[PDB]
Amino acid sequence: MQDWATFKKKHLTDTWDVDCDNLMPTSLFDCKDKNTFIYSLPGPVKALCRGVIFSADVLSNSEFYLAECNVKPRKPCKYKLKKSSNRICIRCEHELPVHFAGVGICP
Repeated sequence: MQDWATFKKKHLTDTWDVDCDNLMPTSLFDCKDKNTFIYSLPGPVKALCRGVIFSADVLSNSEFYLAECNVKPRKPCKYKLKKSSNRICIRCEHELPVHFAGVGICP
């Protein structure tokens, strides 16, 4: 369903501060409930998946900065930026984590 390019705009970012109020109303976000970005390059991040071929859940070993966006309640598609430091659990296949399993721990 999703690919590495989707996870790129979904969890990969090239800046700590992201523009969520402008991307949320697009066709990629379609006004989602919340998102979680990471401050790092796709070379070393995807390098972790370098070897995975089938779908599997992996948790990042290195902690990076995370710029997430939560849609405030009782508001017409309004995002709020939140910065933090932690690892992420993702489903990787074909050496590309396309889905987000969770953060810190994986249920």
